[PDB]
Amino acid sequence: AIKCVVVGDGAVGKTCLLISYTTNAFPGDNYSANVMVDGKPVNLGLWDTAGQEDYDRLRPLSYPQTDVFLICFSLVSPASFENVRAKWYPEVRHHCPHTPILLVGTKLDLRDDKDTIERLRDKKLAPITYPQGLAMAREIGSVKYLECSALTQRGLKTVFDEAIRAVL
Ligand SMILES: Nc1nc2c(ncn2[C@@H]2O[C@H](COP(=O)(O)OP(=O)(O)O)[C@@H](O)[C@H]2O)c(=O)[nH]1
Ligand SMILES: Nc1nc2c(ncn2[C@@H]2O[C@H](COP(=O)(O)OP(=O)(O)O)[C@@H](O)[C@H]2O)c(=O)[nH]1
Ligand SMILES: Nc1nc2c(ncn2[C@@H]2O[C@H](COP(=O)(O)OP(=O)(O)O)[C@@H](O)[C@H]2O)c(=O)[nH]1
Ligand SMILES: Nc1nc2c(ncn2[C@@H]2O[C@H](COP(=O)(O)OP(=O)(O)O)[C@@H](O)[C@H]2O)c(=O)[nH]1
Ligand SMILES: Nc1nc2c(ncn2[C@@H]2O[C@H](COP(=O)(O)OP(=O)(O)O)[C@@H](O)[C@H]2O)c(=O)[nH]1
Ligand SMILES: [Ca+2]
Ligand SMILES: [Ca+2]
Ligand SMILES: [Ca+2]
Ligand SMILES: [Ca+2]
Ligand SMILES: [Ca+2]
Ligand SMILES: [Mg+2]
Ligand SMILES: [Mg+2]
Repeated sequence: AIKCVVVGDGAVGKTCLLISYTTNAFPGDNYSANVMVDGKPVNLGLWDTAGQEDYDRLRPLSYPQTDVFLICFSLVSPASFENVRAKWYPEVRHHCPHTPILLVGTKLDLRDDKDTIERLRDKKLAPITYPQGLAMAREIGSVKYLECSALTQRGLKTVFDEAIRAVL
């Protein structure tokens, strides 16, 4: 059994990431994947979390016995990205000083969307680029930086393959 916990700001796509991986369906708790690893079936337990401020005292109770964290931010929310540094990495790493952390950029499908880009440009903002995410990942000492889209499933299998590889 491997326990994986997904953390990050509200609305970055954590729930959709988990449901899309485990069910292969995109939505309109804790979940269960089986993965083969070198011809050995392995159970992967995926724990969703509430990223909101009003869960700040309760959320860390989910952290004990975690084998790997995914810190999620949305590739089209620069604020969710800044909070990796300002909130997420400092909380998880302090509470869990040795657990591997993967950094995952979500909503990869929106990064080249014209209207998402234009709405962002209105507030002097821009989607997060791969180089930017990679730099964040190295700064916080993440095992790996990965980008994905729960919606299209691009990159999604790799996220959980790499989560398991970090553990094993
Ligand atoms: N375009 C796109 N939208 C997504 C994706 N994942 C989640 N969303 C949307 O982002 C919003 C927040 O998703 P959710 O999984 O509930 O985020 P959570 O609050 O972090 O659990 C919802 O409207 C989802 O439909 C994705 O990969 N691509
Ligand atoms: N960076 C970080 N510091 C924290 C967190 N939670 C508590 N602290 C701080 O750690 C320091 C010592 O906390 P204390 O309860 O005495 O000791 P601890 O329980 O062994 O961590 C205080 O400054 C706390 O505010 C966290 O999630 N991240
Ligand atoms: N190893 C380690 N674990 C910590 C630390 N602070 C919190 N934890 C973990 O978080 C749990 C709750 O401890 P608590 O004192 O409420 O955390 P605080 O917010 O850092 O003061 C502990 O039982 C540990 O599992 C720390 O400084 N080192
Ligand atoms: N990899 C690694 N894991 C550790 C270490 N110390 C404790 N752990 C594990 O980290 C998790 C949290 O344990 P905790 O007592 O909070 O950490 P500690 O203060 O570093 O001993 C547990 O699963 C421990 O077995 C360490 O030095 N290295
Ligand atoms: N190694 C690397 N991968 C990237 C870079 N930019 C995007 N990707 C990844 O390659 C895949 C396609 O990303 P995308 O932004 O669509 O690249 P594009 O099709 O050339 O525009 C995704 O899995 C991304 O995570 C980059 O600069 N370096
Ligand atoms: Ca502490
Ligand atoms: Ca704390
Ligand atoms: Ca330690
Ligand atoms: Ca110590
Ligand atoms: Ca200790
Ligand atoms: Mg959710
Ligand atoms: Mg301490």
